[PDB]
Amino acid sequence: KVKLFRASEPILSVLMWGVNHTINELSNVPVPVMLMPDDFKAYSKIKVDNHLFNKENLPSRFKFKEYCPMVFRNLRERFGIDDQDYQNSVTRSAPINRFLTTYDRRFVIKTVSSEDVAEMHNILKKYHQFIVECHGNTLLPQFLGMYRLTVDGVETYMVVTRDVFSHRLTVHRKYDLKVAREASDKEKAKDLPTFKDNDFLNEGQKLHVGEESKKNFLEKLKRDVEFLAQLKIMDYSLLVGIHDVDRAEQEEMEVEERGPGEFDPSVDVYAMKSHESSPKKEVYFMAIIDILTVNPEQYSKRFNEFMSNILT
Amino acid sequence: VKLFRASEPILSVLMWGVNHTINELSNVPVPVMLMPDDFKAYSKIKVDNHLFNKENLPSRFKFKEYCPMVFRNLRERFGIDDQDYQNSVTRSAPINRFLTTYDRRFVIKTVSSEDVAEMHNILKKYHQFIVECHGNTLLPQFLGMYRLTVDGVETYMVVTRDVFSHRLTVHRKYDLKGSTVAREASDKEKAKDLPTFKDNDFLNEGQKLHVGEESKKNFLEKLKRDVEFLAQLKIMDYSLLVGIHDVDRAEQGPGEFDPSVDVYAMKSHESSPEVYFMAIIDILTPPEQYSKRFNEFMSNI
Ligand SMILES: O=c1[nH]c(=O)c2ncn([C@@H]3O[C@H](COP(=O)(O)OP(=O)(O)OP(=O)(O)O)[C@@H](O)[C@H]3O)c2[nH]1
Ligand SMILES: O=c1[nH]c(=O)c2ncn([C@@H]3O[C@H](COP(=O)(O)OP(=O)(O)O)[C@@H](O)[C@H]3O)c2[nH]1
Repeated sequence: KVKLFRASEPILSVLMWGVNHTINELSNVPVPVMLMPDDFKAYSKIKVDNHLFNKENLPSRFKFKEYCPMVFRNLRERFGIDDQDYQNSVTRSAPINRFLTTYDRRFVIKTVSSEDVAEMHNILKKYHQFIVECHGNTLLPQFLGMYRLTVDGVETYMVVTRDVFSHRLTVHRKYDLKVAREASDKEKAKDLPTFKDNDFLNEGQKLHVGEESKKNFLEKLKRDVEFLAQLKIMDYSLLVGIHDVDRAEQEEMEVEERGPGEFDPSVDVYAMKSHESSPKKEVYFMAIIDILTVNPEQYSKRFNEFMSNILT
Repeated sequence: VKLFRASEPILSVLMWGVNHTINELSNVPVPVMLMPDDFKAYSKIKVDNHLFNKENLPSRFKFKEYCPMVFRNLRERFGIDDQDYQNSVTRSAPINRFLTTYDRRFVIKTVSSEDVAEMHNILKKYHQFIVECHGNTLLPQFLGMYRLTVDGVETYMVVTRDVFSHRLTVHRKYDLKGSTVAREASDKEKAKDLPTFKDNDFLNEGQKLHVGEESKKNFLEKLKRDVEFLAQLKIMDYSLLVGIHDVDRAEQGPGEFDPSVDVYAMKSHESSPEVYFMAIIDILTPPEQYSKRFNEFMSNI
């Protein structure tokens, strides 16, 4: 039953320890009827300074700060994430990959800059109200916690979201969509390339979701970009991922020698099946990302029209 | 949900800290042996949170546990499960600075730093003695030691197994020394509800003349081992605390107790008019002179 907090790096061990600690601490903190404004200004800091004790996996000295833990706890609730689920993805085994995901591919941990944290703060109340109003039906990143680790005297900022891709359905092509932007010829020769806009126009792929999925999605995307424009935020993106079900079968067969295209929308929340009339049987994952940074209203309109183009 | 609701804020931190350290420990494997560094180790944490969980806890405080591996092993060697210990400390605020846990099972005493340094000086030989006697001993049973810091004021504590029962109320109390010096109960101390009478007050009574047959011998052998060890460790000024329970007074099961829980407890011999509790106390202050005098006095009664 023992959490060893064994990782490859001490920052991952402290990360796992700190999530375990905060989730447990928070569990002794009652759930409030409503958030008060202090919850948006609060934090929890703890400093561990041990001696000749529990050195095997943790550093002997470190610090863990969790931002606005009441807000992020409520957000976890608003997103249908059980905190004990959350901690166990983080702590049952060391996350992997600064970009990290939890061992079970269910959550993403991105290290961020202090300015990112401050931006997160300036927006958090409007974000929480948006999350209330759209019941969590959104394409924006879904924030579950924000943390400052301190280890070796280096402070480290990290923000947790839901991974936009499925934890079960493997992703076969990736795109990051937002002037002419192309993926590096070096990146174009990587294993899973994060292909860009120009590469998509030259490939001319198109996602086939069928009117009903199309409509759900476009309505939430219009609301989201209007909301972002409202906070004067730019440089965000739409991450899109393709899972070709036939290939998933083939690769599972290769595995064998040495449901399919079914997924849980409760769990894989950005995911959509292809229209029943589709050429290839495919599953798509689509979300807005990178929301922590020539007009925001102009960019709103440009982004929205482009993303409106990519569907059927 | 543990609120850590207490009578005083330091009690809230005490409950928080025992809870925290024990949970932390549950994730530390139990080692084939204690190593020397465990007797020199400690765990310190500083909590400084802001607009958060302030309702019953302080926003800033610190908690140090001394030699937690050794003390965990002592809890085990004394047959205390950490989760029982944790629940006694944390399920409800302790009570009465001298404390017992809400359930009267464990004793929490504030101590001085000098006492703490003495404790460290003795811990290895003490632990080894507790090993050798399988825990069959009359000495105090140390279960944990901690330094609280709150508003910047540090506070030391040592937790032991309580001598009195968590169920049966105690009807007379005495604190015995055996000095050649004369120690009597204060007319002011005699003016408390449960007087801690000394030797002189105990000599004049017939229910105070205790009665026991075969158990007396093995009890005396264990008292001898303890006092010989203390004389050996250069400890003086220690005491024997004792309690009497007249079951008739309780009526006005009865006289039933679990010896697995109330370990210092003894039934009266059939040649009796009661149930008695007896242990050694005050042992953190550094002759064999005192050892022999003390042991001889306790040998007769
Ligand atoms: O708009 C905000 N509302 C807030 O409520 C808030 N709380 C923290 N921050 C940001 O925190 C980051 C560095 O960490 P921080 O300065 O908070 O650490 P700190 O206070 O312990 O000091 P030090 O340990 O680095 O010496 C910086 O981006 C601070 O602007 C906030 N920004
Ligand atoms: O929620 C998510 N689940 C994921 O699985 C995932 N995978 C990538 N991303 C984002 O894509 C960009 C990195 O692309 P990159 O080119 O590999 O890195 P960089 O741009 O620094 O060179 C950044 O926005 C990453 O946060 C993901 N977000």
